[PDB]
Amino acid sequence: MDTKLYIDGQWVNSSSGKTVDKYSPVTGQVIGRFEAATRDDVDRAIDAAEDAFWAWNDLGSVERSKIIYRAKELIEKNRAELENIIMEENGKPVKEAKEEVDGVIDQIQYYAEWARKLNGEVVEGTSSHRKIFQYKVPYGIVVALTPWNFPAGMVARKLAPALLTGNTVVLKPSSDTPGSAEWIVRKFVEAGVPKGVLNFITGRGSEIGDYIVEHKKVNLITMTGSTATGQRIMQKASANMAKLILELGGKAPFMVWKDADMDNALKTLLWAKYWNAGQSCIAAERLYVHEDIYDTFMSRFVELSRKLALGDPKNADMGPLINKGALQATSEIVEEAKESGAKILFGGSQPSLSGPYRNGYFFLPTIIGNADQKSKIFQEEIFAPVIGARKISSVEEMYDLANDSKYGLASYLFTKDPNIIFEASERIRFGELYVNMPGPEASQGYHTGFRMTGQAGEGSKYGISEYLKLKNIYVDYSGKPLHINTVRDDLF
Amino acid sequence: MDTKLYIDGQWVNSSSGKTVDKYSPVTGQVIGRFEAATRDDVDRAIDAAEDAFWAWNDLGSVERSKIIYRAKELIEKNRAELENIIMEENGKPVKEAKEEVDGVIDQIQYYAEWARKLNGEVVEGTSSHRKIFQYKVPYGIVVALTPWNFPAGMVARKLAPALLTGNTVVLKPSSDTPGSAEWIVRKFVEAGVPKGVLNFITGRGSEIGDYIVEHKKVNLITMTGSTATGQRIMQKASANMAKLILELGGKAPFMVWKDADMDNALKTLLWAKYWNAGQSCIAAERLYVHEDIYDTFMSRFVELSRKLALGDPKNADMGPLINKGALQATSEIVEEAKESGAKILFGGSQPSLSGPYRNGYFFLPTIIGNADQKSKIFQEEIFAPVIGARKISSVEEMYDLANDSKYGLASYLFTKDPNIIFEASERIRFGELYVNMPGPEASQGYHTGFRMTGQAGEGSKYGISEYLKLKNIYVDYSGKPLHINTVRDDLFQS
Amino acid sequence: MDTKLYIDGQWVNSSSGKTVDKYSPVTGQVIGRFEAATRDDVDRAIDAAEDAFWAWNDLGSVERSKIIYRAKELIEKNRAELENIIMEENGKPVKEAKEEVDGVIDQIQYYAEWARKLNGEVVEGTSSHRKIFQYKVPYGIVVALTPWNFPAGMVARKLAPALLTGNTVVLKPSSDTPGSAEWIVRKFVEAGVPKGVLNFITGRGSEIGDYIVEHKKVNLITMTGSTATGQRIMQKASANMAKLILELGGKAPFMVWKDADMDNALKTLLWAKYWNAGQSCIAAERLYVHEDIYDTFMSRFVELSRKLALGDPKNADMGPLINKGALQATSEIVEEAKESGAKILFGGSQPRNGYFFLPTIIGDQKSKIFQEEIFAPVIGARKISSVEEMYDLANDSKYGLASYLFTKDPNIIFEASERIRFGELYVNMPGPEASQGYHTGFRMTGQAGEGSKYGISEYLKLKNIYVDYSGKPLHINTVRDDLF
Amino acid sequence: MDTKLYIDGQWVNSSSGKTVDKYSPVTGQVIGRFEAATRDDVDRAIDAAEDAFWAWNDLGSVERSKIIYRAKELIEKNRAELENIIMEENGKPVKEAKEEVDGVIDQIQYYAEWARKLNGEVVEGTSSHRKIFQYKVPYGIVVALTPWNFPAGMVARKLAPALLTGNTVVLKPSSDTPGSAEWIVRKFVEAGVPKGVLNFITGRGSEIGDYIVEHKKVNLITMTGSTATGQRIMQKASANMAKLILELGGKAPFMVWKDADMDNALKTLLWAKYWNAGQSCIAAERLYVHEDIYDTFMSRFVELSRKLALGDPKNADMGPLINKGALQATSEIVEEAKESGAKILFGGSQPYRNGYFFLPTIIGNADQKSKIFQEEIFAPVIGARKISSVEEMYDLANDSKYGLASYLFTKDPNIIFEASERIRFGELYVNMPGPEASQGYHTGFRMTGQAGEGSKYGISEYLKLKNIYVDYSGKPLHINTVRDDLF
Repeated sequence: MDTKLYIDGQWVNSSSGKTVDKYSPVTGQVIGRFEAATRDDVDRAIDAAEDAFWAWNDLGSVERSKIIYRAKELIEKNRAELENIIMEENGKPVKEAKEEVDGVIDQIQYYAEWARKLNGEVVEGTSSHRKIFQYKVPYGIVVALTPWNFPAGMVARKLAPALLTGNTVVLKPSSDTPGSAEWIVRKFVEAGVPKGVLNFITGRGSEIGDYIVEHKKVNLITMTGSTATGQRIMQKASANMAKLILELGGKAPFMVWKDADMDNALKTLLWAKYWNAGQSCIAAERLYVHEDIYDTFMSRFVELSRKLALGDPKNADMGPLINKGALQATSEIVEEAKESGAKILFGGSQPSLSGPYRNGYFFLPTIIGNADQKSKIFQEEIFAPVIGARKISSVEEMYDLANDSKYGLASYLFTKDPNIIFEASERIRFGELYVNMPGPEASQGYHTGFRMTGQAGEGSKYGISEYLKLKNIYVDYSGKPLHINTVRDDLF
Repeated sequence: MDTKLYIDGQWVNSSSGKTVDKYSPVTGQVIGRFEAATRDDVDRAIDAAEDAFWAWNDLGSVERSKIIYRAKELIEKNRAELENIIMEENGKPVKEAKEEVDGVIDQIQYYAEWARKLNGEVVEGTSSHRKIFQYKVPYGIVVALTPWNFPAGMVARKLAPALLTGNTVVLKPSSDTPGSAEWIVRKFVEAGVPKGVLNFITGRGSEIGDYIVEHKKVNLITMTGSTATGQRIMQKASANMAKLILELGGKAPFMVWKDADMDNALKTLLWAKYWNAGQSCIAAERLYVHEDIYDTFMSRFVELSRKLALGDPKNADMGPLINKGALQATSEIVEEAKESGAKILFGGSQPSLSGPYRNGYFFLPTIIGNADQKSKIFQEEIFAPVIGARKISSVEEMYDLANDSKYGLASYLFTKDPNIIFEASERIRFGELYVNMPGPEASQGYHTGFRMTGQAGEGSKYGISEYLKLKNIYVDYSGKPLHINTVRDDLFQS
Repeated sequence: MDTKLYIDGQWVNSSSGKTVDKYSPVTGQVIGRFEAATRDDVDRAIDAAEDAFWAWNDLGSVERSKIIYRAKELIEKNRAELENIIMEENGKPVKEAKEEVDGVIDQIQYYAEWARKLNGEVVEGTSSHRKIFQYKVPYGIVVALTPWNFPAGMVARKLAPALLTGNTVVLKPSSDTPGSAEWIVRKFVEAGVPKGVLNFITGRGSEIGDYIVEHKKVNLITMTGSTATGQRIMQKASANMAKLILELGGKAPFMVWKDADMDNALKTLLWAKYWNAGQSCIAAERLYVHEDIYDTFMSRFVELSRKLALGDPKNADMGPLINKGALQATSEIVEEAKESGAKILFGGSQPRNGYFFLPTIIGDQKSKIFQEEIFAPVIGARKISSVEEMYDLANDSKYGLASYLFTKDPNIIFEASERIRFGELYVNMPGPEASQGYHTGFRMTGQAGEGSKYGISEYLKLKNIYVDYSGKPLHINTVRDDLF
Repeated sequence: MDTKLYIDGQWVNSSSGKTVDKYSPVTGQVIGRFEAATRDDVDRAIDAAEDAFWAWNDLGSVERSKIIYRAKELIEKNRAELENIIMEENGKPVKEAKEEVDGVIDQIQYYAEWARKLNGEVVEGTSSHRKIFQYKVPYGIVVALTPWNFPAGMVARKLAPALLTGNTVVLKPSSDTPGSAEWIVRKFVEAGVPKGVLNFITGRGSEIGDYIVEHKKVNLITMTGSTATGQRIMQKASANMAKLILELGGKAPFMVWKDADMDNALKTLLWAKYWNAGQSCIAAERLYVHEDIYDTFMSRFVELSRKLALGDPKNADMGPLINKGALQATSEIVEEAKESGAKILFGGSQPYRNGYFFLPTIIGNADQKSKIFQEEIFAPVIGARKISSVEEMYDLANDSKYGLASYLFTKDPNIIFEASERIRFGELYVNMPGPEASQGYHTGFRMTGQAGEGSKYGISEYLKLKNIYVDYSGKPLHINTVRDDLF
């Protein structure tokens, strides 16, 4: 797929004509290309979103929802095409690609269903002949910045609420996964999104990234990705005071109390660690097992991890890392751990793979013992199929080790003690706590976190409302002379 | 008077022993001092807030509300002392000082009434034996940065909801107005706020402001003031991803359609321009009057403006600017307007007063004709008793002119046409529209705005909810083996 | 059309074998029949609803909504048939049949869209290790009782939110309009609503009505119709304490201030009086026109009323009344009005065997024309000269549902929003109500309301779970620690 | 204490002059009179309420809240007077009386705090130049009918939210406890409630009951009491369609799974059965204990019940039944039980001797279908049964016409979360006692009543939502059934 830009109702090339090649993480083969958009291209996209705003707002949420549901229908009817794009660009195992596309469909539906239901308020004024009307209206122009790890799902998650609520949009996907975004945009276009309401820009984040986020006409930035990019966005958005929705991943503690159902905890850990090869904002990143069951738990964890097949999406349990850079950084992480004295219980390198897969970015499930609570393995995001384990003995210690993190997104807890479950619901200072089940998050949840997770959140009533600004209209209908306490009446 | 620090439940001096002078805006003479907190004083204060956090959270909102109500009653009983401090520090007219204290009392009541009413949610899970519990919990440590213009109102606005919701607090007030903040803090102390829950740090923002805002342990910053300081706080808080509540002032258009009630519009404009000498986040900053009535309107407005007395708070209608630098900045603005061809219809200089007032920072009501929509007088916040006026002749034009601003907080409209009122409610892209009435904003309102106004808002259910974080707990209580679509069940079979 | 009963997943006859005729109000002749259900059949319907509850509940709102959405799609695909049923059973003008079916489709969509958004709550407990969880759950078994006037719209109105929220349902439509209701149930069944969840019972309300509403397993009654039947239901429903949702119509004041846009007020009034021949819960029932414009207003209104065509659904602007009794009742109202010295400006008589009545305009505040619901193409008009007088005449009524105000004065508009004590106030526009609105009223209007977040929430019950997770000994003020 | 009527801002006697005596449940002696109001007095009270309405509504919630907070303050200053009235009228033990007075204070506080926070809504209209405004407004005239069992608490519970929300009120307390209601009424008047806003009427249910609930000008009826009275109220309020808030008591199952903490379950059971002599809308009325611990549990339950002291409010653990009719009704309950094959494990009769006291009574081996397990007791009598499965426990619990409170003791988190749906009761107390909190929505299933009280949702039962649809296009309207060419 050679992708193009979509600006002011047309598919076009970059004004510079420059492009960037895309490689399969499965095989290493070059498989596509995208347009490297210029700054003038960004301006034209943002101005098109400005010019389309008032007519799009004025349509009302019901007419907007019809277009969004038509998009969903077109996506569902042609879903195989999107599943194949994900498998090609990301190397996801087939069931992960199908689930992701199921999630695009579920999310678009969920958000469109908010039509005419996100009410404003009427409150008492300062007299019987005054009222305060509180309208909820759109922010205006939304810049959507999507990551590579859930390249279809994150696009649906941001576009759907933004459009429903009456914002116009400029979308820029990750440079590793332009194809899934393009395909979704084209579906909204086919469904009848009007000229300029939805724009699509690809390019080097290092050439246009700051420029998009600091532009004077941008009202809201919705973004998922790395901590360092998020920090940079918040710095640059000081220029326009844009509203920020930022999700920057985490370092989820996976906590197994002594009374855990072992099979359910292990099932959930295979999912939390190895789903999408650990390239998940909610991946298990630190494992804490009660000392009474640590040895059995770890023996089983290692035995199951060894049975995971890596390779082609048609048949594998786990896919590859996204690019050569992720593979290099994962190798460095493993070597730093070994250099600090950690002990590798399984994995710690690339697999030995046959045919075309020998050239993809595969990395083995990797399980570490003997790493300190204070170590990089336990304090810095890995985003790869690597995890360290440690023993725990008390509930208070469990909460502290968990909360001892600059991150604050997801967490997992396995236990049958009700007092721990109800107490952890406040003491575990993470945005999502999964008790005796796996993620992922549901659309009806508010996906957010504490500390370095980011700003605001997504999903639920509160998530979609993040795309609406509340404004106040103070009316006096007494029809009588005003009396103002500090304005002498003696003047009138 | 001399202010001190309140750190971990003690009144203390700065650890360097250094202090900074406070000037009277009425006389221009030194009238007090405050401690210059160090980086190490800030650390102890934030550390005390961290250590008090769990036990303050764990009291619950009802018990926290009882302490906050007590503070309210103590403030009320001794209100006169606060009224005096505001008149002394700010030079506010007596009725403005009393109104501000009224507001402190109303706000603290209103926020405390939210006790056990800010509910979380329970939502359907992905099977019948799954639920998603959404709890609302404090962020943790709140840093509150208050401005000089409503130096008692702004403290109440930030401390009441932060505390009610279970956050611990480090307050740093404006260097122009330490006294009113200290006095409020002391009332909270006397009402029984536990040690560490509330800390009070004074010192120049240029010196410790960056340090406070970027600190690894800060979870939320609530701030009101200038646009530049807001932009800086946002840049620095990129280090900790603090939740930001920032209110950065505005450039409120004042719109008077041809069918307006003249008396009401004029009364409201006197209020909107001259209340607090125009040093208000919602001040009338641009005047748009329909061409049919512009000449009568401007004549009446000039005539009323001349009648306002300046000087002592005991009897003035309008007070001084806060400091020498605000006075200089106001003169520059007027001069840049005059050098640009603008017609001064009234004022445009300091008055001539005798006695101590001669050294105070007074400036006359100043009314300007024929500056462009695109001039600095129409595009840059003034925050002083100065306004330009321009004609209008269509509703569409009125909306476009109003929205032609990097600002977006308050706005004012006088008209009897219902179609303009309901339509402007959407087409005027400002956080507050006052229709046939003055401000100020009410506690039940959500004080906020568009564009450069800032982040989030204050007041209403939604304002107090800015100090709570929503967190989810996904529970599976089927008691049955899990089935996960991407995990093969043959890995768990014999 | 011959209709049957749908009980626990089967289309069946009445166990007595008896049936009841349905007449056309266009031609006056018999055009269909429906089953007269017995007590036995009621009990089987309700027991099947009870038997289906837990599995319906446990499916969750998303899976229930998928079925409801498929229902909407099948209805939409076959909409011509339902439009034809309404024109055949009610005689509605073609444009009104098409409207009603648009609103069936709109309503089912809107209610289905509430899936997984009607949250419960979590509040603080009385200590730090105590919480109070507030779940919203179905009431259980819902009895739905529908009127003849919007015989398809009213079915969609009640089935959609009841089903989305996880209640099971026994529906009994009006004996004037069984066909439209059956056709909708059939579509829900075709969509895959499981056995027992939805049941359909026909039978004269005068014969099995009290038995249904009094039944010991019924947890919620949702009904629209006449005031007398609503009152009766609320008496009978004291047996089970069913939660009631009753919409009983009204006596809408239509107020035209001196500054009104005359054209918009006249266009609107033509809609409000003569839409569905006045057989509407929000019909204009009393006309108040400022003395300054009263004459011109009435002259023009009469001129426009006389231009309405009556007869066949294909050609007419206004259909017949529903049946012979309503024709007789409308005559009785007009005759009584004349016997009280009412001045007829136009009409006041029938215009072959159908139940057509002419638009009728009368030219006294306390008379039966002004204090009793007419539900026919008849209205009286009265002069007003102040705002306060206007509010008090409006509010001088045992009814409290809809109302209409034409004015350009913002002070009247904002003030009337509190002073006009009616559930609905239409300012410078016609009805009907929107689904995002909460259709309700004051005084004799009924109980609860329909539409909006609040309306759909009427079908959900709030329950509390108080949990203590201290894991410590309890200390109870009035229980002595020394006992332990 | 002799009480009077408060009608249109004046204290007055019945227009007939007739009065009714009130008896101590501690001694059986006459201790007060109250006025027997006529149908004409009631019309005067309601007309007063009607005449006071617009001025009360137009004050707004903040100003109303101030009057309500002042009433709370005057109540808290003089709280001993109320505590004593509750001990004299009801005979509660001193700490129950103190408890009830704290709850009066807490509830008045809680409801008044809802000032300017119960917002309406703005929703999108059918075009960009339409909106629908949804105002929350008072119903108007509220008739409050309070029971005798919590005779101060229930008055606070009804008056505070009805008044905060801007309704005017006619209060009619139970003929068994007029004193506490009158005292509270006087404090609201002292605090500044204006003329006609709050009226107070006493008299016989058999003279004025129907008449008060069916009156044409009544908008809302809020009532707590017996199933029978609620049913009658619902019949009679068909004449006016009054919005109803009825709480009609219960038959709370109390369920102890095998893994329960025994001490805490027993403590809570002591509270749930004996608090206010079991004359509680949330009282333990049926006991189900896991077969593994049934014997030890019933054993300790009898040993502990034997020790509860009956008698004088200063020193007793449990006071008397409210009047002689409740006394004879309780005996007839315990006798019907023994005549049907039930075993008395403790108590069964009366234990100052002229008063209406009745001992803790624990009945064994009675059928789940028996009068004891199916009909409200409202007295310190309780029947027990074994259980052995979770599904059984739910089915036994839900096998009742009632649906208010229920109690559960267990450490298995799957029963706790599953019971939260499967126990079809408005209130489920898990490893703790009642009573309900002001933030909870006190309500139930089946014959419990209508609507509910407490929480945001409860105060909102006193507001009616109205809609205003506005078109501000300024342009010609187009209506699908009407011709443009006609103009």
